[PDB]
Amino acid sequence: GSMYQLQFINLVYDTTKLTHLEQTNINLFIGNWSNHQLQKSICIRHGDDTSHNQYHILFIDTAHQRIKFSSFDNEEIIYILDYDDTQHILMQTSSKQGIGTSRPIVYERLV
Ligand SMILES: [Cl-]
Ligand SMILES: [Cl-]
Repeated sequence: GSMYQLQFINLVYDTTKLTHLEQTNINLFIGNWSNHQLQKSICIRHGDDTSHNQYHILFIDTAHQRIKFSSFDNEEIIYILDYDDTQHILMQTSSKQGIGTSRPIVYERLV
C-alpha cells in the first residue's frame, strides 16, 4: 500500500509544573496515530527546548479530556485534540483571531 506522510508534534512543557491530573491528560495523546483518508500519521511526544517540530500547549482541559496547542512557528493556528479512548483521539483546528472551529477528524492509534 501507499506510504503516509508523518508529522511530528513535540509538545514542549515542564512536567514538574503540572498537576498529576494535567500530566494524565497530556498522556492520553502521546503516541503514534493515523488517519486513512488523509494518508497522514502524527507522532505526539513530549519534547524539549532542543527539539524540532515544537508545539506549545495553550490549555489542558481536565474536565473534558482535551488539549489545545499551537506550533512554535505560528501562534494563530490552534490545534485541539479530544480524547475518545485509548485507541482514538480527534483533531480539530481553530484559531486565535479567526472565525470558527473545524469538525473533529478521528485519528486511530497505530497498534
Ligand atoms: Cl496493500
Ligand atoms: Cl523545526
